[PDB]
Amino acid sequence: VHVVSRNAEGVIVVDGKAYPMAEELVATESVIQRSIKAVAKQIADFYRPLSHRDTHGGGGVAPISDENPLIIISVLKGSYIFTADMVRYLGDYGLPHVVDFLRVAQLLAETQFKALRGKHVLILEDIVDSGKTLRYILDKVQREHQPATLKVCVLADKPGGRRVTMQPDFVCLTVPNKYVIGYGFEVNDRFRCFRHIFTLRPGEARRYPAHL
Amino acid sequence: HVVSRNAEGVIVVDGKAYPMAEELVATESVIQRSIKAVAKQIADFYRPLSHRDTHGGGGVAPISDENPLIIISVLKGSYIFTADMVRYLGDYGLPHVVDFLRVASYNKMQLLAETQFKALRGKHVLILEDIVDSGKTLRYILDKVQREHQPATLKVCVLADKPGGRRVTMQPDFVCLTVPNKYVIGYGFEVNDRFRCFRHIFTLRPGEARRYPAHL
Ligand SMILES: O=c1[nH]cnc2c(CNC[C@@H](O)CP(=O)(O)O)c[nH]c12
Ligand SMILES: O=c1[nH]cnc2c(CNC[C@@H](O)CP(=O)(O)O)c[nH]c12
Repeated sequence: VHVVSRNAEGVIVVDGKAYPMAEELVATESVIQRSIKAVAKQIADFYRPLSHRDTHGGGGVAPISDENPLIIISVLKGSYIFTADMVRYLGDYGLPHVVDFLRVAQLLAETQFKALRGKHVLILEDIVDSGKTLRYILDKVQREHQPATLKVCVLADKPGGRRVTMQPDFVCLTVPNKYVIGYGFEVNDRFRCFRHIFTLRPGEARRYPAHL
Repeated sequence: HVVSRNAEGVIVVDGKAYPMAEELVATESVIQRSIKAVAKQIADFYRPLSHRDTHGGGGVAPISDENPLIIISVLKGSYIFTADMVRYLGDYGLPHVVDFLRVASYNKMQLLAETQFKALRGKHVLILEDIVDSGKTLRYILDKVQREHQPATLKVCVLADKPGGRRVTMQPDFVCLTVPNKYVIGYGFEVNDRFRCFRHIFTLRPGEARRYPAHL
């Protein structure tokens, strides 16, 4: 499954498509999807037994259900593709959940959910590298929403890039200590649509200097 | 896929019961086939075109990774459709970038979230939207993007067209699926954020629309 080779220009070819911007393949689509689905099962297994504030039936505590679902906050723009795939796997495993979005760059877009007090909240994020983005988001969500519990699921962990303490509760994949592209990962919004994750050729992070 | 009803008259797809569903509209395989077919049409239409060159600060240049097609996806309902469409657009080699805007009705329309792209003048812009029903949401978005960003061209691709719902003239350029004149759920379509994760699209039993009254 997946034919991985190099053409005469030394460029990586996966299933007949060339990736001239890539240094090495990190993970094929088949490996990525198997990893996400495996973590979806872990998430569903962990949350389905839990209970939290009942906002459907007038208190007090009730099981996670369609009436009181797990609250998922997805971080835009980086996590939208990962989130789309993950929620479908969570549905397959029967986890009741709802998704809202926050956008960070500075907070550019706020959540519209306003009843998260005493609720189980899960953040879906693309990658933990330095740890600074999640420290910022976790502090913000805890103080404004006062959730019962706050956990983080990342598609990717780059353990070698840490500047601050940040250990996600759920991790689908471990990536090399290199700039990654594909499956949501980008260079000025380019390359997010790839089905595979690759490392970027050095210096190519400046390929598109013009602001969109 | 196997689509049937159980002994309680409840629709079952691939062993999973959908008690909130009146009818199945489309299976995952039909939806994905339909999206990929539109991705080919979008790629074939835009691949040969050119627009403002912001990479070489020049005049005009072909759609490329240097000057990509600009896609504006309408949150929240379009995020799953968009995730799938962009991967199919990549399969067909269409250079593109995606930003997001969010809209809501109070009925009259209001912007909830603005796009962050600031150089769209003279660019080809494609709106990705979950559904065209009354047409009011897209008339509002198209009028706003046109006057504020001055794009070279402005087109719309919808996952679903509900033809009977029209109250203002609106025919998206690209349509993946046609749905019945009923409330649809699944594959991004929701009842108070429930049911978006379903891989299939269904019509909603009318009594289920106010099942989840509490604000999230
Ligand atoms: O490898 C990468 N490929 C593409 N984008 C990035 C980023 C930027 N976005 C995530 C960060 O903002 C998380 P943070 O570092 O704060 O934890 C870091 N690494 C990579
Ligand atoms: O069938 C449906 N299932 C779930 N949600 C909806 C909506 C709301 N969101 C889209 C509209 O806001 C577009 P508009 O009507 O203005 O074109 C309309 N139809 C359905």
